[PDB]
Amino acid sequence: SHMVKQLKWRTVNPEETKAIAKLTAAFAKPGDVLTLEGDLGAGKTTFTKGFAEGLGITRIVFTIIKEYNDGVLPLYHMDVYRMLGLDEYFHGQGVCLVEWAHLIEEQLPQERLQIVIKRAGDDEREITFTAVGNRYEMLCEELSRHDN
Ligand SMILES: Nc1ncnc2c1ncn2[C@@H]1O[C@H](COP(=O)(O)OP(=O)(O)O)[C@@H](O)[C@H]1O
Ligand SMILES: [Mg+2]
Repeated sequence: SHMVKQLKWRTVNPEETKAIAKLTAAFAKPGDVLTLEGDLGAGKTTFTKGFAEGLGITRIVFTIIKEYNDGVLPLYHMDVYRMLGLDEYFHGQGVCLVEWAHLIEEQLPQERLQIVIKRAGDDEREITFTAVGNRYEMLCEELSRHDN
């Protein structure tokens, strides 16, 4: 392929993972699409809870789709495990956070921010952001300048 830009974090506890998600949500825009990958127990739900908190959402954060409009931006959290018409959400005006998105690769927009959470060694996690498209390179650049 061509080159992709990435950010990579290491987190040693779920609060650090939530903090990264909170930072990311602060700079999301309509209609961003974030895919969220990682093995069972890696921390995708944990990430998603922190993302919702970063949008100012105060409730749950699986039912294929679930929607939140109480924040600064609507959040369409999806868990496509297992296996349409998702296109209205992807081109909506909120943020789509798509867990296990690779199970519906054929339906995804070409551009997205791919988030992968991997277990590394101890109880630790490595979270990689991969920008696919100029919008998501700009998002990652904003996150890097505002690294708390
Ligand atoms: N650095 C970390 N980031 C996220 N979760 C962590 C971390 N370290 C330990 N955990 C624990 O791993 C589990 C992740 O659960 P969950 O987010 O539901 O995983 P998934 O949604 O990927 O199946 C939780 O018990 C969480 O507290
Ligand atoms: Mg999950």
